[PDB]
Amino acid sequence: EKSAADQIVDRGMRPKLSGNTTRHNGAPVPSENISATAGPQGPNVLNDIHLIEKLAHFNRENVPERIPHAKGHGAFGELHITEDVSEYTKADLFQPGKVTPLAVRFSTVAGEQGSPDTWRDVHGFALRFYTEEGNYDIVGNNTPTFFLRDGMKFPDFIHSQKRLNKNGLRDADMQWDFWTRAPESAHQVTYLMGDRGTPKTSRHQDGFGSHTFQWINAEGKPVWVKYHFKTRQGWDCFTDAEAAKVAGENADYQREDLYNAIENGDFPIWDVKVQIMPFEDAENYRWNPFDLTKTWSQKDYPLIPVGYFILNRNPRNFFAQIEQIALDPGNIVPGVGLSPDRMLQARIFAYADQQRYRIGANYRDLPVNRPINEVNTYSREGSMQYIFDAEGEPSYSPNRYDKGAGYLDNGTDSSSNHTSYGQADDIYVNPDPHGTDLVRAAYVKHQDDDDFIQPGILYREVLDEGEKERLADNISNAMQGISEATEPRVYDYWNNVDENLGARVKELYLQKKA
Amino acid sequence: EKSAADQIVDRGMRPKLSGNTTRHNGAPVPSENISATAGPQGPNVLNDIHLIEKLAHFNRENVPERIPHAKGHGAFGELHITEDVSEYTKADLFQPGKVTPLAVRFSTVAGEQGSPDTWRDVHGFALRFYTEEGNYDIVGNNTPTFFLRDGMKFPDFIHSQKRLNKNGLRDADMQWDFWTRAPESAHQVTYLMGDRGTPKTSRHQDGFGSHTFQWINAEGKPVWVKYHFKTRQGWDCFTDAEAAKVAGENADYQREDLYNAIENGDFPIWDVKVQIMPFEDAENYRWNPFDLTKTWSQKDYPLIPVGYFILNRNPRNFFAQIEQIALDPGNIVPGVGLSPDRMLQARIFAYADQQRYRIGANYRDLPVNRPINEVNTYSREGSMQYIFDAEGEPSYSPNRYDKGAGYLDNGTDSSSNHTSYGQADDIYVNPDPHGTDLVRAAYVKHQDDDDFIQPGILYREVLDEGEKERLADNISNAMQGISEATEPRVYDYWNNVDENLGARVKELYLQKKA
Amino acid sequence: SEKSAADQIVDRGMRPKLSGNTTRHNGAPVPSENISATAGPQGPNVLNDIHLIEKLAHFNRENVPERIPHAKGHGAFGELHITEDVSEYTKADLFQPGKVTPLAVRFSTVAGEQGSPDTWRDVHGFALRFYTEEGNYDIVGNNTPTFFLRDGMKFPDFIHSQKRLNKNGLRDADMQWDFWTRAPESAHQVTYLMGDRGTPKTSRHQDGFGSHTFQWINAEGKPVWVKYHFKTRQGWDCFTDAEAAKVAGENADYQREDLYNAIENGDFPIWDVKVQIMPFEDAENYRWNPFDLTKTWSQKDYPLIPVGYFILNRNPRNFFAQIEQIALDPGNIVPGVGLSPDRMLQARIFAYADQQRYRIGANYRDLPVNRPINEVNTYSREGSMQYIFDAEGEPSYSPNRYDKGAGYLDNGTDSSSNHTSYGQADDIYVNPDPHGTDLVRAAYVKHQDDDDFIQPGILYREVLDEGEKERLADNISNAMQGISEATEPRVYDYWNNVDENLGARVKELYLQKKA
Ligand SMILES: NC(=O)C1=CN([C@@H]2O[C@H](COP(=O)(O)OP(=O)(O)OC[C@H]3O[C@@H](n4cnc5c(N)ncnc54)[C@H](OP(=O)(O)O)[C@@H]3O)[C@@H](O)[C@H]2O)C=CC1
Ligand SMILES: NC(=O)C1=CN([C@@H]2O[C@H](COP(=O)(O)OP(=O)(O)OC[C@H]3O[C@@H](n4cnc5c(N)ncnc54)[C@H](OP(=O)(O)O)[C@@H]3O)[C@@H](O)[C@H]2O)C=CC1
Ligand SMILES: NC(=O)C1=CN([C@@H]2O[C@H](COP(=O)(O)OP(=O)(O)OC[C@H]3O[C@@H](n4cnc5c(N)ncnc54)[C@H](OP(=O)(O)O)[C@@H]3O)[C@@H](O)[C@H]2O)C=CC1
Ligand code: HEM
Ligand code: HEM
Ligand code: HEM
Ligand SMILES: [Cl-]
Ligand SMILES: [Cl-]
Repeated sequence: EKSAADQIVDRGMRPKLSGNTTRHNGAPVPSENISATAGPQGPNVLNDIHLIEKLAHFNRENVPERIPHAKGHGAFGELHITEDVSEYTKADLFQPGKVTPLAVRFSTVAGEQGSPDTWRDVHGFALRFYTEEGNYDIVGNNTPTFFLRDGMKFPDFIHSQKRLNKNGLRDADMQWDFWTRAPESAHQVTYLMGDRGTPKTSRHQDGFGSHTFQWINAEGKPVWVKYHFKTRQGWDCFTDAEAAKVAGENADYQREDLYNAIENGDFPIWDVKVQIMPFEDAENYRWNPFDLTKTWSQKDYPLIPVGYFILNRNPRNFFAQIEQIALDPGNIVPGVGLSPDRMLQARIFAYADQQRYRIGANYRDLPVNRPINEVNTYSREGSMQYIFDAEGEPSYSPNRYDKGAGYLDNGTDSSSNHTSYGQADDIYVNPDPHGTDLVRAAYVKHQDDDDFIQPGILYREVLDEGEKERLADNISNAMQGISEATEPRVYDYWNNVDENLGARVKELYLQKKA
Repeated sequence: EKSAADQIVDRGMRPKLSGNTTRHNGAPVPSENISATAGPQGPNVLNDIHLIEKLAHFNRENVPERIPHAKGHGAFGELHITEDVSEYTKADLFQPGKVTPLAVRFSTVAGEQGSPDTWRDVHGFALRFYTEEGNYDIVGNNTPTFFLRDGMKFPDFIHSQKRLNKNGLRDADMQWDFWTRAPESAHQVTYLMGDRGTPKTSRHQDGFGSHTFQWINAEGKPVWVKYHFKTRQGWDCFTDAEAAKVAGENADYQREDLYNAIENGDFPIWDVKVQIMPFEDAENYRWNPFDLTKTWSQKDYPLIPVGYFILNRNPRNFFAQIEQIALDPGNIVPGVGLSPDRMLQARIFAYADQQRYRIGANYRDLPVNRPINEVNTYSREGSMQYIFDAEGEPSYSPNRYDKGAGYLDNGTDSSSNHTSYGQADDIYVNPDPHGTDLVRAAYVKHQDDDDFIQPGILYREVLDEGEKERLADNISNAMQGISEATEPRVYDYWNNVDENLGARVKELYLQKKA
Repeated sequence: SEKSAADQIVDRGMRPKLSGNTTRHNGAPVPSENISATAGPQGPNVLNDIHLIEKLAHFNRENVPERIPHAKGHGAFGELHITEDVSEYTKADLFQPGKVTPLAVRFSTVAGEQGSPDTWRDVHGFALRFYTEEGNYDIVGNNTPTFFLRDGMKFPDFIHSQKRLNKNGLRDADMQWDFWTRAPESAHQVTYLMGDRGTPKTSRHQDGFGSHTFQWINAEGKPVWVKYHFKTRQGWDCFTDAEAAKVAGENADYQREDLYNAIENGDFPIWDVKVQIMPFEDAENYRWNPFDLTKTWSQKDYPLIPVGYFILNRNPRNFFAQIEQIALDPGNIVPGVGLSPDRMLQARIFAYADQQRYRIGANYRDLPVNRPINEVNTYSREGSMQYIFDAEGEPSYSPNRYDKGAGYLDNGTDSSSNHTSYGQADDIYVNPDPHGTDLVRAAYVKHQDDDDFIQPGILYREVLDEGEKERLADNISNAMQGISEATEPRVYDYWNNVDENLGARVKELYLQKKA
């Protein structure tokens, strides 16, 4: 409470009503209890209008769930800026003193809508900031990295984490068959199989933008950034056995936790920080700075504070404001840009594409998805158009009226006669493409770029002995059910991360198997 | 290793393919691994055609799940008739020696896709018989009764069993607030709260049609019937604690069990039996024979054997044949009719209505939904029309061609000139309607009709002391979370079933409270 | 009437002829198609007349979103026959010597909706599918060698300006000309459109063109740039503005009916397939930007080279199922064919399948008319109305330990990590110099004679005969009726910039008719 988000979360909400019910045309309902028949023991009549309306709308309550990240929950709150980063970005929401309303949705990845919150899985950490220059979404995860570096492979990964086509069962052999044949997965798989694969709540986990993004300042100068959201509640994790116990006791443990916390005034807080890499330092970093499977060392690029955000408002209506929210990494704003991360670039297409289907063509007009400023667009019509332009405004640009065109355009013509605008920094200021042809090529290879060195460093230099052993324990548990064919491939995969981890994984797996 | 269902389940299946993949136009795919960029570090190009197609179709994999009964699984098999019931029904599939292909889907009711199979719940038990006179579906449950006697109340019950609007949580206070204020629920709630609320598998439970239906013989003579599907595997139930434990360990426990049992050759079997009430017996029965909340005593109307069915074929593709199956109690055939059960009459509208939305206008044309005989219909067009009529056939009747009209019609005119056909026995031969006006009325009151006698009979005359105790223990567990306002309502509700059950419920409830 | 190579395709999905009585969609017999069930003869209609509700509910769902644009159209099926040897230029299977390939075609107008006249003045779509052994190859062309714009960003602006005002649902001359004069790149196509060819009499009496520059690649990987021309053996034959408007009223489906009748009568329409072929190394030196859709290649510089012909010899069996639901897409390319740096073309490669996913459904590729003759081997799955599914238990992901496979550049067993590179994506196109290394918003590379007006001026001054030149001015001044006073001088200047004599005659005729 009480709360900069109130202007957003109150949108679309009816006043409280009493007395009797009405049909959807507003006329009084005679009964919610008894349907009309032709004689007490006679047949139901076709023209019990309320009955049919009630049943027919009930029949249409469900919509396609997200793929992936179907199971989730969220809240609203406030972003507060506490440091001055104007030398790096001109983005309005990050300027000194700014307070911006936010929405957040937390989620798992693989499971469907009814599935337990505490299955071992990556957790989504997706933020919307309702800024004065548009909705800026940072659609992140509770991990600084991810399983892949090319969006072409994303549907393969997600099918491998979901259900077999023949019987609708999730499958260990399929999961490890994919992971070990796509060894770029090694970094994120090591993270996933550790303690953090099973955080207790949504409040007790960090969030990350994961990808490298770009910040552009008022002079048009760019820097590369990575977002970190550090939990003030601290990381707190279940064991593998505890996470499964909780799954059976309360499939909605984390959903209920976050709701309860906010209701109790126990508002969770994250500190907003960035790693900042100078534009010209990208090519010489020991790892490729645009490879999603590579984190930037915090020794090389320490966390730099920006502000914090707080979750202080539960949704008014879960379906309307959480299920229907359309969080999209393509929702960037002036002062923020993308990068040559191929995963990120695929995502920039993919989210709005699914949302057009899952919600509908006009999903942007729903209360939770509208920005605080008016949208000035030539888009029109489409299913369920609630909002429409002022009477008689033009439908095309360039036109002879006032509605306007792009800020690069003159508003009066098509920019013919060989007009050029130059570098598209609003997308991003690009580094060298390293070629002039359309190609299918590897990422530029940096000195320490391979699939295994980073999880190896995590194991050897970061984890304590308890974490190392639990990791081997979790892995060997997650291997139960794989085929004889897959066993040696998995042994080798873990040996590539680290030989001691590999040995312990194999030892524990064989102990546990019959 | 063959099944009568082989003809059905092979419909729509591709041959095994190898080599390289193709785009959906059939052109070869260059890579499933790397996307095309403008330079190795350049931006992703818009025209990686395969990339966009792969992502866009991935984005559209999900469809609305069923409401209710979202979480389910199934198989295919054979119905075998071993008795002669031709005196009672002319239905082709029920004639002596008939062997009919079948499909079945089992499910829970309240939870979404991915919710655990072993949540306490009713379990769906929905059969399709691919008969020579059309698909006959018996969309039943693992209970002989149900929670309500009027379809007007059905969406209220289902919302109460799903999630609160504000926070997406299922809620004990909500569930009990509804049940106690709709005391007609008492019979089914007593059944649900016992051992049978947690069957171990889909094989270890009976199925029932629940509703009274009608059978009509070759002479047009009607009798009232109830369907019973008696498991040869026998009832086998988890305790409340065991069912929760399984939910956390394997959310798909029953799905996996049925698949494995069939794959292993352990084909589950049910004996098909009916209760048969003479048409003239209906008005005289001690209970209203059309009240879904009332079972017919098996001492008054014993089970009469018809035959058995066996499940001997797993689906080829789970989504295509199970998620997309459209089971519908309105799928009746000659020899079978409905009844003045208002729940049944609402369902006859409701299923196809949801299926037109959930699947699409042309859902009937999907492989699993087509009958074995050709469909002769004047319906046309609609989204995704795969199947169309012979070239140039007429789109309207009556017409000057050969396509035809209804079997009561002459095929050449509109049946004007005050043509009449008489009683619609294909719907059902109706009993006395007990009035001539459109009304909202009670069911005709029979001698022993109330909301509490039958679950009371179950408790006092059927359950053993161990069943009675676990019942109270289950109920008192399910009460955890109710408000103080709701507490005495729940006490009264159980006292009304049996005062000893009620007192034991309260005792355990207070012990556990906190 | 005997047969077509396309018979395999058009018979897919068709029921046998049925008689006797109707059935519900579960297959059970229908009692009546004439009388519904009531509780007593004068009593209320009962809910459980199952057939009544099913019949009404399916009726209620017959309509689907029409195409935007090109809503009004019709088509046929036929055969492509190769009669020359172009193997030196392309390896595309359907273009090899002696090949006979089944085809579909859809013709259309552009702006009007489904009920609108075939003979409103408009571009006509000329959209072909070839069901080749290496996939469906679609050439989604028009009856003009050029088009109104050179950047896809402007396409929705053009199409809204050709459709209806938001306030009142009326089409509007002022809006059309306000857009065209503010987007002068449109001058070439507007000149073509406002001439005789804006009103061809039938679908049979017009040429077709691919319009865009595409690429051909041969068996050795060498590319050439190409433009497709489909030259009508029936000959161009056009209405005057007045005749076309009269026919629009007399028979809104004049062209749909003509094509159906012609094929039923055995008068199978034929087009000769030809290409212009520009050597890859010629591109930078051509007097016009060879990738700018608003620029044609002179046939004096690049003469038509013959490839073969195609013939339409089969009417659809069912119009909705096979024509309304056809999903023609320029992104349906096959080996031996590539794209080009034409920005309109590149936008289209995204746009069509996107609209088809919506207007038909996620699984539109599986409908009979959209399936290729070869089996599709894909990891795509599920989605609404999935009819076809993979063999039992096949994997849903690659790389996998099974045999389903992966891309032809992949090894089928791993993810191509360890810094694997495949090189130039020639299956998209062998690209020319990009002329920059940054993401930019820039003009096309400017060639010697590139502007918005020289080509229609050439058409007017060097190609059109005196009657065509006069009918052009007359047609233009008719289409101008309704423009605002503010719009008048813009249109005067526009036509002046094409040709000062044309502009003078347009203004003269316009003022005479005003008013
Ligand atoms: N650089 C980054 O953006 C991050 C990297 N990592 C992993 O740590 C390795 C070292 O990175 P670097 O920043 O150079 O070294 P640092 O020592 O500076 O950082 C180590 C990071 O690992 C986190 N961590 C601690 N325990 C676990 C665990 N059980 N599972 C997963 N993460 C844990 C730490 O969180 P805390 O400080 O609270 O203990 C800290 O953020 C990398 O290889 C990467 O795999 C992990 C998080 C962020
Ligand atoms: N009449 C019916 O179609 C059914 C009735 N019932 C319940 O039994 C009561 C008496 O019916 P009536 O047929 O006259 O008496 P019966 O004694 O003839 O039948 C009692 C029925 O209850 C079943 N039953 C046994 N234990 C349980 C339990 N733990 N939970 C639910 N059902 C159980 C029996 O199955 P079994 O033979 O395996 O012991 C049997 O089918 C009714 O009030 C009703 O609640 C239950 C199922 C069917
Ligand atoms: N180059 C091309 O791909 C085409 C160009 N044009 C137009 O012709 C101009 C000259 O091109 P170029 O190839 O150098 O000259 P060419 O003399 O070699 O060909 C001129 C083309 O214009 C066609 N034409 C004739 N009358 C009309 C008319 N009423 N409306 C539209 N087109 C007509 C001709 O068709 P026909 O031989 O049957 O008389 C011929 O194809 C261009 O500026 C362009 O506007 C038109 C069609 C194709
Ligand atoms: C190329 C790789 C990826 C693609 C194509 C992709 C695509 C998608 C799509 C289409 C959705 C559903 C969106 C919706 O329907 O509203 C989704 C959900 C989501 N994705 Fe990804 N994703 C990718 C990788 C990632 C990465 C790397 C992250 C984090 C850094 C991420 C985080 C999320 C989150 C948090 C959600 C749920 C958002 C919400 O809570 O509503 N994804 N993804
Ligand atoms: C008026 C009361 C009821 C109404 C309006 C109703 C409506 C529905 C609807 C609309 C569906 C989804 C169907 C689909 O989308 O394919 C459904 C599912 C189902 N219902 Fe009911 N229902 C009612 C009561 C009952 C009763 C009394 C039974 C058992 C006798 C039952 C058994 C089932 C089963 C088994 C399913 C899932 C079928 C499957 O596995 O696909 N329902 N119900
Ligand atoms: C950037 C420019 C353009 C875009 C974005 C575009 C987009 C579209 C779209 C989305 C459709 C609907 C397709 C469907 O729903 O099946 C369509 C129809 C069509 N377009 Fe375009 N178009 C463009 C320019 C052109 C050009 C230059 C041509 C010809 C060379 C063309 C020829 C056609 C034809 C013939 C149809 C109808 C196809 C049929 O008969 O089904 N369009 N266009
Ligand atoms: Cl609908
Ligand atoms: Cl869509």
